[PDB]
Amino acid sequence: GCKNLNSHCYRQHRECCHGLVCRRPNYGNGRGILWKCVRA
Repeated sequence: GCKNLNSHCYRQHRECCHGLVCRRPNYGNGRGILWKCVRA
């Protein structure tokens, strides 16, 4: 099943549900550049 919103995903693939896209957050912290499925 497709991943939901804010789903921990890599910039490599993109198994996000229809409407979402794998993109990095605006600002979080130093170590921890994890991409999440955002509402495109």
